[PDB]
Amino acid sequence: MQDRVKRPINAFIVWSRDQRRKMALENPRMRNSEISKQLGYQWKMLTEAEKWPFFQEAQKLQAMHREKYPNYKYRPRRKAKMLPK
DNA sequence: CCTGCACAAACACC
DNA sequence: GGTGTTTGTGCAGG
Repeated sequence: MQDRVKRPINAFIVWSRDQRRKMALENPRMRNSEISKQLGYQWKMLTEAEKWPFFQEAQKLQAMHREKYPNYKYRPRRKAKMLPK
């Protein structure tokens, strides 16, 4: 059995996992797809100083993830792309 | 140096 | 279970 490692989540999911639950408790009738749209709208309204703390914590998650797999590399699946010249 | 694609998680509805 | 939705981060190509 092989255990695959998942990439660290950025400052938006960290913020959205906590903010998503609150929006579901206060808006139990709102669907996640509509909440996602409202969260993106509210997140773009946050100031750099307000987002800084969320940037610092996500970076800690990235370092803690790095401490678990310091030699990890992000390797995305690119689409068969061959451009003629 | 600049631009574009891939990939992460959570919940309601059928 | 699969679908539909969001932003941030990293790597590849020209």
